[PDB]
Amino acid sequence: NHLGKTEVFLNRFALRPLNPEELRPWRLEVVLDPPPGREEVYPLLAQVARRAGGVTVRMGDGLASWSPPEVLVLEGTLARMGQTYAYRLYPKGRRPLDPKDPGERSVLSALARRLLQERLRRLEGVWVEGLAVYRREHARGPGWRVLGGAVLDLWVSDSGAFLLEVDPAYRILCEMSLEAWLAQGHPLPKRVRNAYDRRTWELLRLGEEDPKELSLLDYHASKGRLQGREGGRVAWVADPKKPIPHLTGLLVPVLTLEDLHEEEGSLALSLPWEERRRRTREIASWIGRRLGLGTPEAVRAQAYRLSIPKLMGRRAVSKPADALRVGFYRAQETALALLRLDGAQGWPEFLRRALLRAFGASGASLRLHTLHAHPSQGLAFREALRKAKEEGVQAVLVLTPPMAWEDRNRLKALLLREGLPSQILNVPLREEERHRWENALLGLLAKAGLQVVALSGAYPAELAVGFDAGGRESFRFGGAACAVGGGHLLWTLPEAQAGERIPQEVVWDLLEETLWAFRRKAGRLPSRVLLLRNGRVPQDEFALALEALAREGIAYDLVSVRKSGGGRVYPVQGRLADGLYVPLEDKTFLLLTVHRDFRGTPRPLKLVHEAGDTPLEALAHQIFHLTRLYPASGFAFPRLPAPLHLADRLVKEVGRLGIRHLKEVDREKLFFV
DNA sequence: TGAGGTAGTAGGGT
RNA sequence: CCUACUACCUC
Ligand SMILES: [Mg+2]
Repeated sequence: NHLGKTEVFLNRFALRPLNPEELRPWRLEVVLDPPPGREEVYPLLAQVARRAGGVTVRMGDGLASWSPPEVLVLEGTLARMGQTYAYRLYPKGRRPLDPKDPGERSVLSALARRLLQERLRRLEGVWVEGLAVYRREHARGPGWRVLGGAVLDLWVSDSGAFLLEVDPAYRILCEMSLEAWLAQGHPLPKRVRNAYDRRTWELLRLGEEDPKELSLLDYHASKGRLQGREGGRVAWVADPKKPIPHLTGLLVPVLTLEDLHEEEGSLALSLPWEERRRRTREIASWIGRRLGLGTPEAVRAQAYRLSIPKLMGRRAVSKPADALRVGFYRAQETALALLRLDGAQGWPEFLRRALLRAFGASGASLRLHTLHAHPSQGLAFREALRKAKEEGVQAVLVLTPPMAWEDRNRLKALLLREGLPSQILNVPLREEERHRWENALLGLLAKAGLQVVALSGAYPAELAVGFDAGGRESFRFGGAACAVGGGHLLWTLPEAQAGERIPQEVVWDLLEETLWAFRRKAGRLPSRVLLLRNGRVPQDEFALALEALAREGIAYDLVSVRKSGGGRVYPVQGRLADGLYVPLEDKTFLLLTVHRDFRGTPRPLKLVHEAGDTPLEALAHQIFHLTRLYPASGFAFPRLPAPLHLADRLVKEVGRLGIRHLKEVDREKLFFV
């Protein structure tokens, strides 16, 4: 059925409906010299849009502006990664822009963004950075300070009305010159900024160069930039590249959490949701005060409390860790090997037992083996592994002191090559460090292929598969996928074959390889699948996949999941509740999969039903439950549903180790967690 | 390498 | 929007 109904506020504020003049922006035409180049045209126009000044943005192969064509710089010259271009703008009249047409709507909103940006630029006595305005001094420290404000946004809606988005944020500013910053003691400025203006850079190094040798220190003097400041050492900055000689005294370090890391105290940049809601309401009211588009009106929305997930081990469990005592769901016979990289010998008693306590409490048996080779023994080590694999060892638990990145990846790849997933557990280890080692054991077992916990319930889709791209914007250069159920997890790696196969073939490739591995492990071929992707890549990339599912007669649902851009969700009454579903413009909605502390504010996932007929609540419900099926955590659930959280980790590990043909590892052994 | 969350910054004329 | 890292917490 369905439960709960609640009302919430979105960190959005409704404003004045667009007036006739805005709905029909002026349409300018751009002429370049020399011609751009097939791929350089779009960004080049964006650049002319800025160069021409005013509330002007790119619309198609030209600009669209809200500023009178007369105030814009109709001619000029701009450079791009070398070549410079002369531009010409020809008013081509006015063009209505239907808000109902997402695509045209995309331009009015772009203009709304430029309009909002323009007001901040003329704001007095407030630090501005893009669409963020910082209006209050929060924390402090030697030479540095922290400002508080909000990242802002403005866009036109379905209805054709303005929308203001406000999300509180903190900014880190240095109040000390690079010369004085180094004096103190601090080191590396990744980027830096002119003490006199705002152009940020990426200082390369400090050159032991020429006092005043035309002139460097004179140039900065031919402007007074240097009067009463003491240009220090020769510093070569950078831009997105010429070496632009400079003085470390006319530069200000751009700090990160690091610089201010070691600190003048603990530093909490997170906000409990009420304080967060409080500042949003306030700043929204403050900006609307000088935006002149009416009073911002908090948009409310209907929310629904989704039914909690029934996480089942052998008995009922509240989190994965608890199955170590209750027993796991179904459990195979298994064997694990211990590999000690320090100087100790066997299995730590409390570990031996915990495993023993977990397995006995479960059905089947376990055997603990101990490898007696050392990675350095080379070939003797490999035969030792081949030999462990022979007697049935399924996964290796590695006790060792913290390992350097590359040593770590070398040991894992080496073991993986002999068909052995491994789990590292850092050796200075006490029995009281319950969380750390119990988590390690959860991983080891998962790597062994054991289904520690499963979902007890009913779901539209029998198989759920998450996809992640090998090239960030497309599956052109391969990628990975993972699938959860019965519910037994498995990974899928692309068909090894190189270059640029067609994207949709790579995708369909992933899905068919997943549909197969499922069958050879469940003996059955799912009747309905839930497909999950990130939204980063097009969608037409899943076309071959979709109708392939058409021929085999299996039903589907394509749902995209965004980690951010979901804004914020606050109740009108009561406390933030877990398992919150919030419908928006349709085919899309919000989901609050977690809320686990009160020193922070939850970040809703934003989803889009891009294909399929299953009802949105039904989608929300399942995607929420998939969230409790990650095996490697045990003390806290991920925000992303298991399938996507797993695939990303798989894509990460693939790159970190150097996987091509993981040929001896079973597909239900989550070697990558 | 224990791992999850919320956050801030790097990153996609001199 | 995505990644990366970092900090801060939490189990
Ligand atoms: Mg792991």
